[PDB]
Amino acid sequence: MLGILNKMFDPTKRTLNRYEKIANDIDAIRGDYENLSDDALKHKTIEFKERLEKGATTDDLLVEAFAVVREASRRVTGMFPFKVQLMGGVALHDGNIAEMKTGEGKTLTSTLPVYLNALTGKGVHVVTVNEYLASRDAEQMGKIFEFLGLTVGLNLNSMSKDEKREAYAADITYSTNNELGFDYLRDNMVLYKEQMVQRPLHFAVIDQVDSILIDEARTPLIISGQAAKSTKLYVQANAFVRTLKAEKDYTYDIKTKAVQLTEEGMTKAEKAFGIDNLFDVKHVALNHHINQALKAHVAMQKDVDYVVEDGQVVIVDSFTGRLMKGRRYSEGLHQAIEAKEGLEIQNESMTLATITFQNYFRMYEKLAGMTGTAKTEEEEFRNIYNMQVVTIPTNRPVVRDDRPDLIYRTMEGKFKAVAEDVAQRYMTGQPVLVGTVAVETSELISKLLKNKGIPHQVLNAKNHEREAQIIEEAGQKGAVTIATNMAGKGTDIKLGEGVKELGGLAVVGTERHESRRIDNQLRGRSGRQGDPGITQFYLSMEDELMRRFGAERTMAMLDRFGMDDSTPIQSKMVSRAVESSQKRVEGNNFDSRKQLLQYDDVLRQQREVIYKQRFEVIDSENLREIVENMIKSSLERAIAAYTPREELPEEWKLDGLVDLINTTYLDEGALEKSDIFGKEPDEMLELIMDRIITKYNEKEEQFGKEQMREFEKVIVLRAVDSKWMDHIDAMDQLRQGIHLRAYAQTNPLREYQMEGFAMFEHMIESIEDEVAKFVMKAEIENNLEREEVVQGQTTAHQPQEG
Amino acid sequence: MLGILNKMFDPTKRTLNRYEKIANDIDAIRGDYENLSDDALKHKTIEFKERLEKGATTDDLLVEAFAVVREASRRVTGMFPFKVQLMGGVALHDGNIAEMKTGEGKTLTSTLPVYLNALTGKGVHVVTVNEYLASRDAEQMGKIFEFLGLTVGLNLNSMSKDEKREAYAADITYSTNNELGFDYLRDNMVLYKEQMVQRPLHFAVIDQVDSILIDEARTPLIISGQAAKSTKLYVQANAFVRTLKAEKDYTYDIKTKAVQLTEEGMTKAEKAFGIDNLFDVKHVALNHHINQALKAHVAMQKDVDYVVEDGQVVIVDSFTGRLMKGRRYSEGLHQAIEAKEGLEIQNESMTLATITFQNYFRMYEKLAGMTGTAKTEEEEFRNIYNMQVVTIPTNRPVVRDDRPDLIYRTMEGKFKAVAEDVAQRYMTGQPVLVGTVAVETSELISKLLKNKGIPHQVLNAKNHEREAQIIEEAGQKGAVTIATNMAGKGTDIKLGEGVKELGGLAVVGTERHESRRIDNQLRGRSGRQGDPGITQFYLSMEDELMRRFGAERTMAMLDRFGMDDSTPIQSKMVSRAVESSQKRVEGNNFDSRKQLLQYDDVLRQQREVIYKQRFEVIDSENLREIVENMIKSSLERAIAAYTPREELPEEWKLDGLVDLINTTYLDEGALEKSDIFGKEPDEMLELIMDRIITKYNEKEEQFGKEQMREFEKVIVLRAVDSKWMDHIDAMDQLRQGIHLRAYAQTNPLREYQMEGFAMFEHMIESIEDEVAKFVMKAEIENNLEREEVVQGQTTAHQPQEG
Repeated sequence: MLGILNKMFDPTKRTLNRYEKIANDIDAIRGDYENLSDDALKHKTIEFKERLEKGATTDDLLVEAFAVVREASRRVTGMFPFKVQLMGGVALHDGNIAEMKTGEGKTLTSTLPVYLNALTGKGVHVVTVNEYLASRDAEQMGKIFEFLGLTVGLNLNSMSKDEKREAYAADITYSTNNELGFDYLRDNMVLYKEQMVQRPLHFAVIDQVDSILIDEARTPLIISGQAAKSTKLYVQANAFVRTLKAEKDYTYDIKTKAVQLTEEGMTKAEKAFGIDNLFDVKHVALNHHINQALKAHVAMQKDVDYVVEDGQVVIVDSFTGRLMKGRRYSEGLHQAIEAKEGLEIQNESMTLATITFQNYFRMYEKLAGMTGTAKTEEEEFRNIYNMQVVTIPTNRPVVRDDRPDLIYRTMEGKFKAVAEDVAQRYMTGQPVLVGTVAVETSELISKLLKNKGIPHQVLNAKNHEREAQIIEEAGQKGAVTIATNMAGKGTDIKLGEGVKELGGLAVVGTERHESRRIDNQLRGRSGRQGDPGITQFYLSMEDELMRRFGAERTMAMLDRFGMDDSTPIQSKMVSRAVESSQKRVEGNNFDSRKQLLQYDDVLRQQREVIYKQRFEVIDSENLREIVENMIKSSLERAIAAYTPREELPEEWKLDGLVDLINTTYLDEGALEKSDIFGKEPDEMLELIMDRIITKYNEKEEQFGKEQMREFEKVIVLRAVDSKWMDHIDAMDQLRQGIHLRAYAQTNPLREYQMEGFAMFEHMIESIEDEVAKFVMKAEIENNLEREEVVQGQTTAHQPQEG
Repeated sequence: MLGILNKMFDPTKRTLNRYEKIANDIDAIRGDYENLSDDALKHKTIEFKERLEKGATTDDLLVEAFAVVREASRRVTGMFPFKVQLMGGVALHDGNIAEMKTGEGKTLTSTLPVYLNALTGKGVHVVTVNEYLASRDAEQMGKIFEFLGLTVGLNLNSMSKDEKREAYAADITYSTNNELGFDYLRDNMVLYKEQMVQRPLHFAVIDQVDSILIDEARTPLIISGQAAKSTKLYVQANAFVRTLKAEKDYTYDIKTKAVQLTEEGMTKAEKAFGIDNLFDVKHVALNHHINQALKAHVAMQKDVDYVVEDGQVVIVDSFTGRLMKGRRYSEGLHQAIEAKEGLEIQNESMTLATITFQNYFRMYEKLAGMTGTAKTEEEEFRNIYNMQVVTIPTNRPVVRDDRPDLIYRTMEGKFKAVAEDVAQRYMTGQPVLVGTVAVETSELISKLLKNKGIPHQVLNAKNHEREAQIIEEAGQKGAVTIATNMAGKGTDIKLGEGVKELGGLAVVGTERHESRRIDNQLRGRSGRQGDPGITQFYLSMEDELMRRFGAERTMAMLDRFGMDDSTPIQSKMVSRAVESSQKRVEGNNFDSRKQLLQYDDVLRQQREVIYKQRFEVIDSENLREIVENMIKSSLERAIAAYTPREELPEEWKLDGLVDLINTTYLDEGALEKSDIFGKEPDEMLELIMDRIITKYNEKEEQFGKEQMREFEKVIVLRAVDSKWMDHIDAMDQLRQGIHLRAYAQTNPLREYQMEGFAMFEHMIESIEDEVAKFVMKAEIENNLEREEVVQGQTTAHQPQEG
């Protein structure tokens, strides 16, 4: 860049300099390690770890650390990293995207920053697209890591949960984006801490950042699980409840509770052939379903809270009664209603846990990535992952010839030209590589070759292994390979025998894909390390690409000017029109994803509280403090309900409140009216709470001292998991359900936030309350064992784009 | 907060602790400065500056620095900052928003962090809403700053550009948001560096951050200037050009240039009674208008580049000829076209420079703010200005009584109740404060009092001075003040004589404004420092607030249930419905602004290059390097045009190119064909460029050695200003013009970016080219003096929200 406009490349210029300087300092001390014993070298790692355990930091040991690795690699592999490669690693160490054109040795370069970061033993995941690339890579680069004395673990979805913990224990872990992700998810559904495979997320080096952070990040990671046909239960509950309907079946107003601690119910409910008094392993399922049936009958009313329709039981916004979108009542209350209205009780598969690759890779303490095509989306990376794509120089100047797109009028008449180009180069002995975007493309162009008499090999994505070795031999003399959508990406083709004299590897594009990155990856599959090559792109006016840009007015001026006569056309202005459009597509996609995150950022805020909070229980010793805090919190909300905003100071329905505390937290007639006569609301809390401690000390004294510590963990876990899971599916219902009925001035996202959080607060209070009750009014039976709220099989999948 | 949900206030909890600790350390050493001589204390500043000039940093000297100020204030003002106030300052020093309820002494607190940051003498602006608050503040707090030995300057729009430089030279500068902003703008329109009032932006302490960063930031700062009826010029140009139309009037194709360096034109153009050969002070105006008229005739065609309509001359997107929105041809080319088509030649007022308060206050190296209501928009602050609102504790626990809104059916029947409340408290001797949102409110409620016989004072925003002193006496016995939209905000009312016994200051809300912050500011105007008070809000079903939420379905259930009988109503669920709606309004506003910035962020990127680049010329000594780089850059683009993408290697229209170089950069017949016969395109550059140096050394040798250094600065300045100004107005045309015709999948913002940048590149190349020419083919005349491209009067204003 020359002229005023050059100032743009200024921020990325000062950076590339530091890295160029550093690359020299690393090359300076190349003598200190050049002539040394393998053991003395390996012992360098220990010196580094020690210095780090003392003041030193990663940056301090950067030049030296890089030196060691640069050398170590020469010994293990016949390769000694170039200044550019050293520059790349630093970039990566900085937390940026290091864009380095294919054939620059990205893989090896990845070891410099991975090594330096793996010294504190905090861990370093090196994510990749498929299982194969990760295996291969960890096997070859592992040698350099291990040699210098580092543990390198591999992670696959085949590996038992045990085999995993192992790989995540390693100094450096290789894996795929999908695996890493699901593990995170499954790790938060764990019952006992030791079931978790992952360690705290440290540093992530994403190889092929675009494919991973951008492409495969268009949809979220979903873990679901259908219902075990639990329809027969809801009906029963609905039926029974209709029986006993006596005033001796409490349901105070201000509380909005349908308490059933009375004998008339406590006993008659057991007459439904239950395992009798056993109110623990049975107090969950049956009791949970019976309270909802009781609430759906005594609290909810056919035409004041919900609206029954030929579809389902739709809710109604209290203020200005508006029909709720894809909203539902939590904890199966929606079910109790459908049963009460006899309407179809919808039993579907729920979404247990979810997260976006965006919010996922953002958890790591530091992130970084490498790829060939990164500038195209440069604006997004910096946006979502606060990473600046640093365009790393090339070892040798490029000499590959990039020819201007050749336009064609007829689609089929286009491919007939492509087949020719391929054919004529084949005879010269030049290795050709035609890339396509669709299967029919590689298919129909393959038959053109079979009828023309030219040997070739199709590259449909069936098995990464096979393609890998087939691509390598794509630079030989009679080489003619038809690649579809970057078949074996990651493996660069090295020019065959003296193929350089015969020109070079000439790549042929049968059409340009939406994102430039894609046809740029194809384009760069030639000319690695100054090699000679030519890149040709064939475009016809019939390409779906054209028809989506609205190029009809240009199609006319083309035919209206007997232009379609001149078969090949190289219109500079039409090529720009094409790219200018790809940019539009890329922009929209960037929106879809930018939107996706925004919606998940609502869940993220929530997951943060639940996941962190859950973890505490799973990994705790004295759960009392946590529990008590949940009990006292549940209590206050109760005290606050019977003592509203100064509504007649000492003239509150005090008599009714004490009735509730005796039916919820403390036993019957344990709290006398006089106890709460002439005391502020705050006063009351400390007061009746101190009576909870009494019944608590007794609960822990009458029962086992430490078996109680388990009672707490079992209850709180089940409480949390019960709700959270129902909430997540509910949040997923809401997110897509809103898209239907909505016209208000406020955007849909605002609603999702406001309604979503409000739903969250309900679950928190419901958890706090459920948690408190069981602790105070439930007894231990046959055995106390944490149970999995998830029933049946679980599925780990990611939605296809749509 | 109690229970699981408490974990949310965790991030803001660890922060408030550091600040509580620090506040103690600052209180620890209160003895070191307690008993000391004024001089010894003042000498502390010097010790600090010295320590800073050596290793020490602001954080290091924080506890000590705060100590000094805390003490210094006690001496100057009878006040000694509380721990909370010390905590606030630290927050501010951190770069956060310190939210501290009215009456917490925000002003004084502002000195702790302002002082500490003003030690390196880099400057510190303390922005405020109006001129008065800034004066007052700088006068009272200045004393503490000056005392400790610091220069405190005030900035007003009345102050001459000279008086300004002074205020911005000060150690600490007080000012208003609007002033600061315009100064920045005007500072970049400066001809000679020394005309600039501002210094590099350092630290900004925004008092009333919400009002400034959020409220008054709903629109941009615009500086415009209409045209001096320069219509008679365009017509003439259009007319003349039609005359000479001989092939001896060059206009090559590939170049797309309408060069008029031939004698047939060079002379006949002068026959239009020009000041003759004078091609310098005249070579700008007349020549610029004549080339556009020549281009609008030889390059543009009635129905292939533009479309003439009863409106104007609309452009047409080349590929798939689409009618351009509010786009226009730059450099008055659009004019040459309207003249050529005789169509109305639109002469309007242009927008010279613009910026958003968002992008403005983001320039400062560090930013921070203080206010009472900040949590409401907490999500936005962190978003746009990366600031976390830290909710600072109160010196004393609050005891003000916040009563639930009282709902009314009839609007007028509501106010009749308000007047009563006001009246009954007046008799008791309690000072009342009724706030309104509209003038008619305070108006009509004022007559209710005049007819009832109660003394009061209206507070329409006429003069900040007056209201200030009227508000102070709003806490006395027979005090009854009617405030409208926070009249004298910034001035807290101190309870009158023993007024505390008579209850306290009871504030009355005649309606709740859209944003809660607003009715929260009103609400907090009572109870400062544990004072006793009551806050009452009156809402009626007729309030415009209700009618915009769609509360009709609730209006019915209210009347359909003979509810309107019970005049006052305190529905907990209806109050929530109200706030839940205010939140919606606030969300939308947050969008309008979030959108505003996004559009300006396109300009920001551009301003960055031009402004920075311009500044270089204004403040440079050896402009050659800059110029040459602009000439060589302009040259390359030319060489690249005649030598397209490998289109017949040595078979380029070489003969025509040399013709252009001789008509643009070098003189006639200076470059021979043989010179460019068998040389790569890169080869050519270095080649014909070396001949530019020759004619350059000669231009600088034949003419003055250093008067040339002025020739460069004059030309480049005029070149830059010519275009930039036209571009800015063009960008402003485009931004609002797009909103009309647009349906494509891509959002409007994407278009603005893509088209906007493309427009930018044109101006850069046009500048680079214009700059190069004049330097090589223009001569010095009567005098060489930088001229202001701006003609007539200039206006500095900000659009009202709409």
